[PDB]
Amino acid sequence: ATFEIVNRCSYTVWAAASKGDAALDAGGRQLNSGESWTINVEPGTKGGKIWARTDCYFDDSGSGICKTGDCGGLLRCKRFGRPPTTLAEFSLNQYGKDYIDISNIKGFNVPMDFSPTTRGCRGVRCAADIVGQCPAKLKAPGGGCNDACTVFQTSEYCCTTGKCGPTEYSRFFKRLCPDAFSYVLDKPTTVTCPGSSNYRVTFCPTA
Repeated sequence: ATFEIVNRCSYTVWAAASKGDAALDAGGRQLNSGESWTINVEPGTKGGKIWARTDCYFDDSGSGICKTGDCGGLLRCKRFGRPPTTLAEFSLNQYGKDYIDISNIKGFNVPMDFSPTTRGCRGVRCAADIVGQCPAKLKAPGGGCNDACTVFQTSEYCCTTGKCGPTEYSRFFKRLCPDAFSYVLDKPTTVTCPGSSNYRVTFCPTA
């Protein structure tokens, strides 16, 4: 499957692609404003994620730090990134179908559009100014808007027991982005696509 990752932001982002225990394709790359990076994702990939990292510094060997979405200081991600991270999530070729979504469960850093480039389904988007409107207690100093589980570490926010409800914090993410998961047990906003679809992830799809 092909994923074109486009940075429409006015600032540089460091794209990352992982399935949690391994990089997807190169796993990461710098994207200046307007740049596109095309990756190949193996059919059958389950639990794949793409996100943007901001304010990164890497040396000649691909080791450094990012203010948002840092994946253990590597340019090439093998693991998931440190919150806040808006997430493009996907599971491919799952009994003949692909499943995609955008999640705010790990917070928000960059607005994003996640759409198929092939026929058979619609795209998902979370493009509201979540950072600008972020409740005071969820504001991340490094940038971005943290989810309540990351900040407070409670069974209610983290849905530890699988018995949680919406909260004042999850309702804020849901209000600004109704098409993204706001908490673990949120009503699914997953989009079903034909198996083997191709996609585009656009950072800052509107501005």
